[PDB]
Amino acid sequence: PARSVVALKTPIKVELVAGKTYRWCVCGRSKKQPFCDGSCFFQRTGLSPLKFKAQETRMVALCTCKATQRPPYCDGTCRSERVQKAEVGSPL
Ligand code: FES
Ligand code: FES
Repeated sequence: PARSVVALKTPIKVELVAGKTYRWCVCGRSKKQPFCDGSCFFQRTGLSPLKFKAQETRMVALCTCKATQRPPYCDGTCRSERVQKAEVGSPL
């Protein structure tokens, strides 16, 4: 598939709703971060979003740099110098 790209360099906090299905953007191209807007498909990247169903209602931080080791969640990899020096829209 295409390489993923860094969409942003800070996570987005979202209130997840128990029982609701979400589609995390894995490719970095969505203009509705942190979730998929179909860009993965329209641009024929070969990538597709990480579908997940929230088990509890709570605030979470979803990854926008797309380099987390625990997708879909922010694990602080964005805090590395590698990500903070990256250019948005480019691969890490
Ligand atoms: S827009 Fe990125 S995974 Fe769909
Ligand atoms: S935004 Fe990607 S690890 Fe924090």
